[PDB]
Amino acid sequence: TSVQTSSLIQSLFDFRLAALRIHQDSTAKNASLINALVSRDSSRLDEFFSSVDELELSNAPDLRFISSHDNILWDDGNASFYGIAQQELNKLIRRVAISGNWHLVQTPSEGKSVHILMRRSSLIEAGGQVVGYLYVGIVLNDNFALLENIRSGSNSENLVLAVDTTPLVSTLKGNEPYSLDYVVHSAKDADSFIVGQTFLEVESVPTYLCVYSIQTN
Repeated sequence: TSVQTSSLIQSLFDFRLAALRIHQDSTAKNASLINALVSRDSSRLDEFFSSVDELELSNAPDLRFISSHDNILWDDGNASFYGIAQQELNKLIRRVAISGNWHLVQTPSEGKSVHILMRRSSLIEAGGQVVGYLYVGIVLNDNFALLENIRSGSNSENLVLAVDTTPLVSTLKGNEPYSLDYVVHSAKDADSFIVGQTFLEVESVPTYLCVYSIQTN
């Protein structure tokens, strides 16, 4: 049923965000991180995160960077691969004002605007305090792994993650009877290929992220 797959899709989505939050908040309390940081040895923080992912590459964020006010002490350097300019990253610092909550934000890239789910976690020190903030983000554009993981987890035929009429990522192979174009401009829960619509909530808050789910009669 509509609301039932929609419900499942949302939980699968929540599941991925929960995994990142948990690891984020846990790493935010790792002395190693805190001291590697305080040393302001920008370049030392590098092996550290490499170690964190070394053991969990699967659940790693697409981008990480540490802030201290409008300053950026460190950046894993992935923002660049996404065409995100170091300066836009600074603007995100402000955007994601509070901690403990995921933020759906969009940034200009070397092309279309990139949609990102970001979250901030305070970096406190051994019994002193805030030495900075760790920001982690998930880039939605072309994030095939994220969408496919939801498709399989929900045993859906195909999924399309979009913003309005513009697709961010799709699981369609291309050999389907229906095209991406049809799926995005389709009318919800109506045919040979029933297309459900699910607007994802982030932190129980409504968003414009729409997941189109396709199922054949």
